[PDB]
Amino acid sequence: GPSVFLFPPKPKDTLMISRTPEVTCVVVDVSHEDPEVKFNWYVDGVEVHNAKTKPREEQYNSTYRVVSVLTVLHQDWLNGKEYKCKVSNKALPAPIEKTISKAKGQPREPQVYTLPPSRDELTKNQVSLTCLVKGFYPSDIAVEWESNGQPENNYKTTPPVLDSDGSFFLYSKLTVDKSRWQQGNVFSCSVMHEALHNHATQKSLSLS
Amino acid sequence: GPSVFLFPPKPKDTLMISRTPEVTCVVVDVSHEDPEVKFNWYVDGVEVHNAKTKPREEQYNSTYRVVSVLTVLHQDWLNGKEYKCKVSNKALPAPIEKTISKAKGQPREPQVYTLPPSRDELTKNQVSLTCLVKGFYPSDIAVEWESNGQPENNYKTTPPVLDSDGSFFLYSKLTVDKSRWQQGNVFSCSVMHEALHNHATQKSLSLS
Ligand SMILES: *[C@@H]1O[C@H](CO[C@@H]2O[C@@H](C)[C@@H](O)[C@@H](O)[C@@H]2O)[C@@H](O[C@@H]2O[C@H](CO)[C@@H](O[C@@H]3O[C@H](CO[C@H]4O[C@H](CO)[C@@H](O)[C@H](O)[C@@H]4O[C@@H]4O[C@H](CO)[C@@H](O)[C@H](O)[C@H]4NC(C)=O)[C@@H](O)[C@H](O[C@H]4O[C@H](CO)[C@@H](O)[C@H](O)[C@@H]4O[C@@H]4O[C@H](CO)[C@@H](O)[C@H](O)[C@H]4NC(C)=O)[C@@H]3O)[C@H](O)[C@H]2NC(C)=O)[C@H](O)[C@H]1NC(C)=O
Repeated sequence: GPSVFLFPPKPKDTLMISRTPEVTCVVVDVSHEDPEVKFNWYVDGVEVHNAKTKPREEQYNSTYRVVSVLTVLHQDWLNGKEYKCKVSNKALPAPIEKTISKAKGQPREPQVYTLPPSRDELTKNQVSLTCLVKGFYPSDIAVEWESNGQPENNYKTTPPVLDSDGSFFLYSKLTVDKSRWQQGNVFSCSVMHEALHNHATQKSLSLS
Repeated sequence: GPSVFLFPPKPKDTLMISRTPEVTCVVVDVSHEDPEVKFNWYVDGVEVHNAKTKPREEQYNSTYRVVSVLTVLHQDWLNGKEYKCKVSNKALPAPIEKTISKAKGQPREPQVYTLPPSRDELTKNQVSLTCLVKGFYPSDIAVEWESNGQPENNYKTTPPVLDSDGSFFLYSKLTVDKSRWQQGNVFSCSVMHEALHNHATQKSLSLS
């Protein structure tokens, strides 16, 4: 028995005109007893034909994996068009279909509050910079830390949590040496989201 | 063929003498034809017999569901013992075993810092109080907010996120009326983890 998993593009990919957002249809456990598969693709039902079926990853525990990949228009995903993936096989007397779309609902723009380190943390050598990103919908989003135009590396980001009103929040924690913070370096939480003007915003953080 | 599931106790259960931790073994998709199942329980390979086995329950999908519950000792779970669940049937060629234990790995004491709201958030009629809880292992943990010994409610907490240095961090966000914050009310983030003294700590957050 074989299985399908339909996969949404990256946030950053659909929000940046430079990039190529992609729907990743995934079939796992295609045995050697019937290794040939097929893919049909649909956009509001309309059959499309710009779909690269990239072969054919092998696997450790004696399984396989055949993945199709459809490129998509940024404003066709953002408008919310449903992307259907008709999979076909001889090991399946009926086609398995799997459909996805962007989270329906009114897009709510993020509020972004950066947060200084705790007085209690200045004891240590490194120090935490906190980024509150709250009130957004859908949950698709991108955060990055930077300083003086370059990225920061030691940052980590929580997944987005369903908040009480029905929007989302998440936090980001950039870790930097107490020395860079006290020296007066300025840092930025950078947020990419669909309901932001120009799909992005940036908040500053600096010990004045 | 039937499936077996093995669920650990809640974190709070294994940190509080006041609570009773337990391991629960659920078995779904038990046939109507070959319906009798049998639990044998092992703790570090030693059979135990204090396991309680609730009566079979016919599901609205024509399959049966039996549950076995084993009461474990607090230190036993904390000392990282393996609990094995051996489920038996004739419909099975061999029994099904499932085994579970605490996250092996040297435990780490959570650092807990509370951060006030951004100044930019005082325009809203509610405000956001933040609890950073970082550098804890294992990732089993519990985070309550409260004020004047009474619970709070309107809070949401992130999942624990794997930080760069192998430990975990999370954020808990308590949302209060701006008036309550500004009036000088003091709030508390209480935290439960195995690596804390008395398995507990609280941090205060007030305006002054
Ligand atoms: C016939 O019916 C029964 C029951 O259906 C119910 O009753 C009938 C009458 C109808 O009314 C239905 O509407 C109603 O739903 C069906 O039984 C189901 O069978 C499936 C598997 O086929 C089980 O899936 C597993 O679910 C667990 C989580 O289950 C807990 O949370 C559920 C909500 O998500 C909740 O509904 C469950 O009751 C259960 O509740 C927990 O209870 C314990 C003890 O009682 C308690 O300690 C907890 O507090 C409580 N938890 C919660 C959240 O309330 C899920 O975790 C499993 O996922 C693992 O396995 C998946 C694939 O099997 C995998 O994809 C997942 O990622 C995950 O994989 C694991 O991942 C972990 C960590 O990520 C890792 O450590 C493991 O290695 C890895 N394990 C493996 C092997 O994968 C899993 O999805 C349902 O629980 C079960 N429902 C019930 C109520 O029993 C039955 O299928 C029906 N038959 C048919 C064919 O129709």
